[PDB]
Amino acid sequence: IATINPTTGEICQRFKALTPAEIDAKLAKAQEAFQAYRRTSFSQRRQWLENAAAILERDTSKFAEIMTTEMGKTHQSAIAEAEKSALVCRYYAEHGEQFLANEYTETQATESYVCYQPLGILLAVMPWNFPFWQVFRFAAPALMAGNVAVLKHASNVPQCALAVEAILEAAGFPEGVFQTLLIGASQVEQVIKDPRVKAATLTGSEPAGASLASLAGQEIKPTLLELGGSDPFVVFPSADLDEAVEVGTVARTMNNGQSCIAAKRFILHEAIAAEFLEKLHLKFASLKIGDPMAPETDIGPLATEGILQDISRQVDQAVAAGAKILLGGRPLDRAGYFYPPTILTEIPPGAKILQEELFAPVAMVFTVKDLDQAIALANDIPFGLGASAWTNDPAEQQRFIQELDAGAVFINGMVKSDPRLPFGGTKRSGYGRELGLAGIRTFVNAKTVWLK
Amino acid sequence: IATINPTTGEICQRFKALTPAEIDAKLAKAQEAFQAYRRTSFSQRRQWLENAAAILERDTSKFAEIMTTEMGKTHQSAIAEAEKSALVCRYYAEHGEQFLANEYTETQATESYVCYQPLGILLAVMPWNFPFWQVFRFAAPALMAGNVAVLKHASNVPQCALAVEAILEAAGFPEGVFQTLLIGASQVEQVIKDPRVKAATLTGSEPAGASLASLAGQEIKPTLLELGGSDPFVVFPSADLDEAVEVGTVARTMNNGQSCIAAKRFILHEAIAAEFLEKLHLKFASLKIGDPMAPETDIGPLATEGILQDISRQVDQAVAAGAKILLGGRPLDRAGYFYPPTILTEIPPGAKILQEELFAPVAMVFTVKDLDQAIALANDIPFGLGASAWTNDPAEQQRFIQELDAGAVFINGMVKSDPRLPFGGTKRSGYGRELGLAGIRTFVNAKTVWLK
Repeated sequence: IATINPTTGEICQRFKALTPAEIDAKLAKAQEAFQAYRRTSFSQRRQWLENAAAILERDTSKFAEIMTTEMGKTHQSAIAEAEKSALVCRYYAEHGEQFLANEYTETQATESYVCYQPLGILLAVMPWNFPFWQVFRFAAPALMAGNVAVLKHASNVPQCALAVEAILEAAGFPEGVFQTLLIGASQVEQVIKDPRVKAATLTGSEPAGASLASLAGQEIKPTLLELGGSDPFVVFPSADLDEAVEVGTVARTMNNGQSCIAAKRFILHEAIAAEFLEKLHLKFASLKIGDPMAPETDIGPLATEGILQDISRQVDQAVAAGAKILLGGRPLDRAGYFYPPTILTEIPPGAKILQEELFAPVAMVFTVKDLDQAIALANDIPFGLGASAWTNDPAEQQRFIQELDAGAVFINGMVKSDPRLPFGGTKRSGYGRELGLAGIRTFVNAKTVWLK
Repeated sequence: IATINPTTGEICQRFKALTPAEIDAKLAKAQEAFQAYRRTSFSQRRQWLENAAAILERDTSKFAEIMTTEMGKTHQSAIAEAEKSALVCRYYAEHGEQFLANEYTETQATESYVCYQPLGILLAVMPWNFPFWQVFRFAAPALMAGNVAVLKHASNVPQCALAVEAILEAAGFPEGVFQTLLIGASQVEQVIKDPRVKAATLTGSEPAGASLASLAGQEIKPTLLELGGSDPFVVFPSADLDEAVEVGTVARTMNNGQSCIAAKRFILHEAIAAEFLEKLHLKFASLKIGDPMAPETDIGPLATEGILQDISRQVDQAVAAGAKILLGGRPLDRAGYFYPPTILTEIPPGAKILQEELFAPVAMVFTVKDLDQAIALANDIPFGLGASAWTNDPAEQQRFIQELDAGAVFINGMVKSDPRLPFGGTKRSGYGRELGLAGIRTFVNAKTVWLK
C-alpha cells in the first residue's frame, strides 16, 4: 500500500497494512455502530449525506489533486469526479426515503406490505480508476439505507481511501458507520468470512470479482459485481459523423482510457468508415499528452507500471499477429507511465486481443456491411457492459436498443453513468445494478409483512 | 436417481442419469430455443402459461399422487400444492408483462428508460419437499420473462421432475424452453460452468446452496438462494390462544414438518405458556399418522431414510444433553420412514440443536418473560427466513415487525408464501426474492436506454 505518483514514478508515501486483529476490531466496531445506526431517522442520514456533498462541492480541487497525484487522471476530470460524487450523495439524500417506503399489496390481510430494512455490514472492494466516484456511488445509498460499510480500496489509492472516510466523519456520520481498511487483496477473505459481514460489492477486474463472489457464495452472502467491458461504439450512415467522432474520442480517451464503459471497439458501417476513421485518427493525433495537473492536458500517464506493461504487450502481440498501427502503439520515452492514444485496424480474425479489455487509450477499429453484422460483431465478446450506436433511422435505433447485449445502450451519445438511472453489466461484465432505485434496493432486506 | 416410496421403503423405478455429453446436448438445444423464444410475444407466453395452469387444475389428483408416492406428503396437501402451482402460473400470466414494462425517467435525453430483457438459460436446482410448487414458483416468471430453464430436481423425485416438463410441453411451450435434467448433485458443476448458462437459482439446504453459489461466483453469474430456517412462533399474553395453538400445530406439522417456513421454535410468554403448551401437547397427540394417500392422514412418513436418521440423531443428542421429551421423540416401529410429532422442552443453553433446522415435525419450546427477551431469542439463530408472532397489542406488533430478523414477519397468522408478495430469506437462509414483482425481475437484464 503506497502512493506512487504515476507522472514521475516517485514513491511518495508508504502505509502499514492492518493486521487481522485490527481488521477484526474494525468489524466489531462496525457491528456496534450498525446496532445504533439502523435506528437513526432518514432525517439524520440525509443531513450527514448532504453535509458530505457540501464538503465535496467546497473542496473539489483539493480532492482532485489527491486523485491526480495517486492515479494520474487529469486534475480537471478529477474535479468533475468530485462533483459527480457530491451529486450521487444528493441523489440518495433526496430520494432514498421514498425509494425505501413501504409498498402495500391487497390480500386478505388487514395489512400486507413489503418494507425495506438494512442488512448490516457491507464490504465494498473498489478500484483505482474512479477512486472517489465508485466509492460514493456505493456509499451514499448504503448509508441512506441504514447499512454500515467497510471499504477495501485499491492499494495504490490509499490517500483517496482515507480522504473518503475523513469526508464522511466531517459530515457527521457516527464512528464505525464507514471505515476504510488499509488492506491488501489477500486480506479480503477474512472480511467476507466474518459472520458480521452480510454482503459484498466489487467494482474492478474479473480475477478479483471471481474471488470475492466465489468466497461470498460459499458463505451464503449476496453480491454485486461491476467488472470490465469492451463496449462497442457503432456508427452507421445516417449518423452525425462529426459529433460521433468528437464524442467517440472522449469516450475512448477519458480517464486516460481507464474506464469499464470506455468506447473500446469502433464498429463502422463501410459507407462512412473511411471518413469516420480519418476524422478519428485526426482527433486522437492532436490530444495533449502531459502532466495531468495542467488544465490543458487531455492524456496523463496510465495509473501503474503494470497497466503500462500490460497494454504494451497486448498491442505488441496484436501487431505481431498482423494488426496495423494507424497511430501510437508504443510507450512514450519519458518519465511516468505514459502510453499514447493508439488506433489499431485490420486486426486478424482469432487474435486474442479481440476478446480482451484494453484499459488504456487504444481503439480497435472494424468495418461492417450491414446492421446484422454490426450487432453480431458488437456482441461477439465475453463482456456486456455498455454499448453506443449512432444512427438516425428509427428502425435501426430500435434494433440496436433491443439486440445489443449490454446493460446499457446509448443512441447518439456516449455511455455515461447518471445517478438517475440504474447502471450495471451483463455476461462477464457482472450482475446487479447500482444507481437509481436499484442502487438502494440491492443490499436491503425486503421484508414481507402480513398482519391479520 | 429413483422413486423409492417412503411409506413402504420399496424401490419403484430407477432412472439412468444423463451423461455429460447428453447434458451438453440439452444446453445446446436450450440455447437454440432461447434465440427464438426471446422473440415470442407476451401473448404467446401467457397462453402457454395459462394452458399449464389449466392442466394443473384439471389433473390435481393425479399429479398429487405422484408427489405422495415419491416423497410422502399427504395426498390432500399435494392437491393443494398442485393448485398453488396453477395459481403462480396464472399470477405471472396476469401480471408479468406489466411487471416488465419500460420504466421512464426524465433526463436531457429525448427518451431515457429501463427495459427488461431475458438473460438466457437459467439453471434451477430444486428440492424434494415441494416438488411441484418450488418448480412452478421459479418457472412461471422465468418463462414469462423470456428466459429458458434447465431443472436439476432432487434425485428422489424424478417422476415429479419429468411430470413438470410434460405439463409444460402439453401446454405448448416450445422444445428446449424447459428441460428436466435427470442428473445428480455431482453433475451440477458442469451446468454452472457452461458458457451458455447465465444464472442459477437454488432452493434447498446450505451445503448444496454454498456449492452452487460459490461455483457461480467464480463464473461471474448471479444467483438466488432460498435455504432453511428455524422460524420462531412467538405467542404473547394478548393472543387468541386457541387460534395460535391450532395454527401453530399446522405450521409445525404441515408437509410432515419438512418446510423452510415451518414453525420450528415456539417462544411462549410465561403468562400463557402453561396453557398453550398443554393445548399444543394435546393437539399434536391427536394428529393422524399413516398412509399419506388416505384423506384423513395428517402425518405421512419423512421423505427419505437419511432425513429420518438425521432427526432421530438430533433429538437423541438433545435429550442426552438434558432436553425433555413432552411428546414423541423416537422413530415409529412400522414400515416406512415414520417419525412422530414431537415436542422438546427445557433444552439446555449451548445445546447444538438450538442452532439447527429440524426438518421433521419436531417443535422446540421456550419460555420468555418479556418482549425484549422474545425478540433476542427469536433472532439467536444462523437463519432468518420467516417469523410469526401472536399479539393484539399494536406496540408489540410494531416491534415484532420491525425487529424480528427475518425475510417475512406474520402477525396473528402462520407464515405462508403467496404469489402476490415477495418471498425470501436473510442471514444463512439465503438472499434474493421470489414471487411478486421481485420474482420476475431477478433474472432479467435491466437495460438502461438513453436516446438523444
